[PDB]
Amino acid sequence: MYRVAVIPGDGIGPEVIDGAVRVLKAVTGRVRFEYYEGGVDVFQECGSPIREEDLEEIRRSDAVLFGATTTPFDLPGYRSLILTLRKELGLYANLRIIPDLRTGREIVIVRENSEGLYFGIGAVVNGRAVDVRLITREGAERIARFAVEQAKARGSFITFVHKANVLTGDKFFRRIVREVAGEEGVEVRDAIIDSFTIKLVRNPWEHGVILSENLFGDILSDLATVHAGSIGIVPSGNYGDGIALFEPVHGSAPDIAGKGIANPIGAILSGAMLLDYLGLDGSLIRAAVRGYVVNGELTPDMGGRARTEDVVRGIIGEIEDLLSMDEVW
Amino acid sequence: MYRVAVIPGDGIGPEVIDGAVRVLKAVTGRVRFEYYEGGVDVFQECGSPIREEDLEEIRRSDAVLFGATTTPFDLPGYRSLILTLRKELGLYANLRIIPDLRTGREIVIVRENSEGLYFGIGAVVNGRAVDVRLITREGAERIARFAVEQAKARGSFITFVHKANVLTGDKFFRRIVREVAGEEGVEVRDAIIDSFTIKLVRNPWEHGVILSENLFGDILSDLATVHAGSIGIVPSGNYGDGIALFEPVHGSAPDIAGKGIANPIGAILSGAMLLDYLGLDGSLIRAAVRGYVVNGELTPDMGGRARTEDVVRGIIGEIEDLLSMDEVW
Ligand SMILES: CC(C)[C@H](C(=O)O)[C@@H](O)C(=O)O
Ligand SMILES: CC(C)[C@H](C(=O)O)[C@@H](O)C(=O)O
Ligand SMILES: [Mn+2]
Ligand SMILES: [Mn+2]
Repeated sequence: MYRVAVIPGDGIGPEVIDGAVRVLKAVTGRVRFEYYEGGVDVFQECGSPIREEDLEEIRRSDAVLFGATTTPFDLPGYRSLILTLRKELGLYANLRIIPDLRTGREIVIVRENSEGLYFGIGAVVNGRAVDVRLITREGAERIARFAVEQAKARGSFITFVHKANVLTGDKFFRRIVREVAGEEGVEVRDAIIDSFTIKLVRNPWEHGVILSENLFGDILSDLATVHAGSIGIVPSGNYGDGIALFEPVHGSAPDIAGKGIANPIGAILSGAMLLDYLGLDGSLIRAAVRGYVVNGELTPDMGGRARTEDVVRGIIGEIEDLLSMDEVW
Repeated sequence: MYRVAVIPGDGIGPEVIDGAVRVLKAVTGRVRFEYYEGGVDVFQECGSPIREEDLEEIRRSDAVLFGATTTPFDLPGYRSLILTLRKELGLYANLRIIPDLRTGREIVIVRENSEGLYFGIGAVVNGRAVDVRLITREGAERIARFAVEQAKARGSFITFVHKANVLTGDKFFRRIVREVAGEEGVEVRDAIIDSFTIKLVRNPWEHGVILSENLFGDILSDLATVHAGSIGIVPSGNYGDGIALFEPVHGSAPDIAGKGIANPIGAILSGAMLLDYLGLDGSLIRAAVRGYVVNGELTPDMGGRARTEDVVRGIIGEIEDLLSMDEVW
């Protein structure tokens, strides 16, 4: 059996993760689920958003499934759970795939996930505050290589988005992405971060494998969800050299917490990416979702009257009708 | 007479500036125009994109009117003309106003223009490159004050866009904007930079006076031009304590250089903001533009068959019919 750590978190996190796990429990029985708490409640007990001993289990699990976590702005001392996990598990590649769920079309973003303006060097002294945007050869190379493999796997190219006209680190980053992509025969198109926002809303689907620094990727990936109906359909994988974590891009949405209306598709499809990463069958979850979308009613954030549970039951439905036959058929 | 330095630059810069100056020459004769060269040609002669002696004139002029400038990525040693001028003239406030030119509606952005990731501290050493995002008390305060005056003047509020969940400097910046806006009774709404891209495309007009760090402002302001028809209608002012510079947000577009199709409205309306700054009548240029838009044919970038000259002649037209009467009437 494969060993998967599950971190529902809070707000709507438990809701959409209930959905994604049930869907996973319906395409395979080769996965054992271990649940851990995390977020403010755990901070207030222990001074950390995750317990040291739990973190020790989690780093030895085969993969991680993560919901969402509320990070209150006005709580001093508190590190975001997800940033902690990203750093603790060496997760340097954030892959966000924004689907138009009528057509087959995708926006594919590779967000560097370990450095940039997230590297953690910051300070205030005497009315002068700084944050240090760090790009390292090793950081550049390995996210470049990750990106070329997503290009190749798709017979595509890389759009490297940057501000190398202003940022020394983006000049450096650019050399290295061109070097690795050349060494491997992949085309790299330049894009500048400000004008690329325009290209990204007007012309969504012509950009290949988009690659950028950590914070730029953060920004572009939220923006790209204008093209799916809602940020709530969009999944991600955070990959490192020995483990990966999967979470929906959406947040913990405590407004609609417990109202039973949250969109589980982001979590579900993030479950798909987790099966892929384990060498199991994510395609089934994807196909099950495309099929349910055709006629199925959606959640309010997408515009329908449907409850979370109707979407979940409906997709399991389509899955059951796929496992009813062999891989062939 | 008022003394205005003019820097057409290159590509379509001369074209759209010809238009904006003629329009200015048609609403007032109280302004003398002095022309200076700038950009790569001047770099190659002198090693600078602007001559020292010309810069000395320009810093003593009453205001600056600037077109656009090509900054080739593959030319070593070259500082962008506009970044140079921004820094040399102490221009710390970048105000970009994106109009929907049917309705009266505007997106109003105050981009901090002297620090942030533009402050200029960057280096590469041993496969480690950095850029330092600097926020200073003095930088925060004065862009905060500039922003409250745009709020008050409109009976509005500030939306402060940031990533203070990750960036120490944005935490600092936030304190200071809240302090000055409170001290002056202006509401400040928080917005986070990634989710604000979504709000900015779906819900453009409900954000008041948007304020952010330098690079965030760069990014948001290009994005906000999806709501005007084209980046080519959008003007800006770069303001400092003793001088200001006005330029269209668009770039030098060397593709359509000399084809006679470039949209002059961004430059023209930037001329409007320059008359305002001199205590002359920008409103006339604005009204002249709203009137010409109703039925007038536009340039290809907006979708019409019209040439640059037809737009320019047309707006002068509407201006002439405004100066035909007194201020009253
Ligand atoms: C919550 C925040 C720290 C996180 C990030 O900034 O990466 C989130 O916005 C996301 O995009 O995953
Ligand atoms: C050309 C570039 C240096 C400039 C900037 O980044 O500020 C431009 O993109 C703009 O927005 O004015
Ligand atoms: Mn984000
Ligand atoms: Mn820009």
